[PDB]
Parts: sequence; structure tokens; C-alpha cells
Amino acid sequence: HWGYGKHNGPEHWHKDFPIAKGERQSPVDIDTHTAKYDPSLKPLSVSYDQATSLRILNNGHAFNVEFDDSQDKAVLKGGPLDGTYRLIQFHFHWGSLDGQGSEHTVDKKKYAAELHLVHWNTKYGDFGKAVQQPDGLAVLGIFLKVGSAKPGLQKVVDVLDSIKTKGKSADFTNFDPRGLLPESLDYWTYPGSLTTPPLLECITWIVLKEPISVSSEQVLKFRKLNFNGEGEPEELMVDNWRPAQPLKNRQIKASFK
Ligand SMILES: [Zn+2]
Repeated sequence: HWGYGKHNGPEHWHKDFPIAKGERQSPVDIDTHTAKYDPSLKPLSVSYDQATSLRILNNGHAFNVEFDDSQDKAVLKGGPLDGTYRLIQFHFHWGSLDGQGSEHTVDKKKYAAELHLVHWNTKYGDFGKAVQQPDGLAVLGIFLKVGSAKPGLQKVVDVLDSIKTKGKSADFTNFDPRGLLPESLDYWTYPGSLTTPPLLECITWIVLKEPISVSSEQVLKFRKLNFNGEGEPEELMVDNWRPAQPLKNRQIKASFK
């Protein structure tokens, strides 16, 4: 099945998921000089005060911090979005070394990792229906660089030992995702896709310009996770990122001048 290895990685995905070569695939390189300020964008609204985290799961390709999305508790609105999008989970993509890991790139620069807060459009009722629609998901993407520790990330890092292998989960209640946001909400936006199979072209991407800083020790702990299940030969969970895909007939818009 698909993964990030030599024999099942991103360059193979198109065989099972032909949309991999589609017209609005993600991630992309963000060329900062070509992105155009769009005065029509409305202010972005990240409302996470009532967020209810539940569980953290190693799914074999990342770890997901899952939220109660059975009501409007943690929602993304505004910006390029019409309507209300409910937070369902966040996860990261990261590298084997600090010089790679992000999916989006900025003027071809790769960051050490990239955080994805995944939200679905409530007008479609459930996540499974939303992913079948061109405006079904909104993902807030945030770059991670290595430097000072991110205090609001530490509760995540410290539970990783308990979900080392594929299929393991742990209770993860009362986690506040506001502690993972940078100061500025300046962003780039474009229409794209899931970056993992099934690669559905259902996402409005909102990628923040300002990275957050995490420490070397924090990202080292990401890299101790395993793609494999318990008892199986160890395959460190690293380089679980898809590279930049052709922009094709798309324009990246900036929220800032
Ligand atoms: Zn992702």
C-alpha cells in the first residue's frame, strides 16, 4: 500500500490514485513575488476557545490529534472561505533532518516540518461527504523551523512515546491548539488537494506566512515515531511529506501587502 518509501512513495501514488496528476494537486511551491495581494479577502477567523481534543492516534503515516467535531466548537471562517469549517484533527509532516520536512515550500525553501489543522465545511454534514466537494475542506498550514522551543507543543511531544507504532492511540483531552499558532495570521491561499491518498481535490489551502519555532529536542521526538506496527522491523517515521506539485492553472493569493 502507499507510503513514503522508495517503492511506495509519492512518485508511485498515481497508479492507485490517478488524480495524483490532476489539475489542483497539493502541495505547491509558493513563489512570494508572484503571489498577488487580494484586497477582497475578508479577515481570517480562527475560533478555537471551545475546542475539545479527544485522542491522539499513530495511523502509520503521521499522528493525528483528534477533536470532537459533532458540534461547532472549534471553527475556521473568513479569509477566502464561505461558511463554517469544523476542526476535525491536526497532524504534522516532517523530515529526517531540519533542512526538509514541509510539504509547501516558499521560494523553494523547505521548512523542518509543517502543521495541518484540518477542517470540514459544515454545509456538507459530515467529513466523508465534504471530501467529495471542491470546497469541502479548509486546511490551515503552519511552517515549523528549528530554534526556540514551542511551549504549546510540549504536551504533544511528551505523549509520542505512548503511540510509537501504527494503530496505537492515547487519550489526549484538554489540549488547546491556540498554543500552536504564530503571532500573525497573514497567509497565502489557493485551491488544492489532500496531500495524502486519496489526494481528493477538495481543499482550500490557507498557509500562514509566519513559521512557529520548535526546538531540536521537540522535532527529534517526532523522528522517534515508527511507520510500522508493534513488533515489526523498525522504520522511523520521517520524511512523511509529499513534494511540491505543478501549479497549473492556479493563482496563489496573499492576504497581506
Ligand atoms: Zn497534512
